Amino acid sequence: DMNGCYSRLKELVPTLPQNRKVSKVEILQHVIDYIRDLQLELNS
Amino acid sequence: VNVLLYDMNGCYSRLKELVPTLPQNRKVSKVEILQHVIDYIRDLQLELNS
Repeated sequence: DMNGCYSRLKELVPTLPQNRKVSKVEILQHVIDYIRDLQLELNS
Repeated sequence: VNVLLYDMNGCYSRLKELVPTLPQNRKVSKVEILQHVIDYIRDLQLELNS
């Protein structure tokens, strides 16, 4: 469900804390930035 | 070279474009988008190091 996915994203993304609140938009912003960071880590 | 900030609508749009398993045209729910995002992050993480 939605809140399980958001919690998992906080666990997986190392720029987000886990147990203090973060806006869901700022969560997804960090997710986008982290996905780009990992894609670049592999390929130019 | 993107450092753009997105709102909620923009975030879900950008995630559909970033995540290769998400169709940019299909009628996917927000929870479905996040489920694909989670599995994709995990795959990327597993490809980083050994």
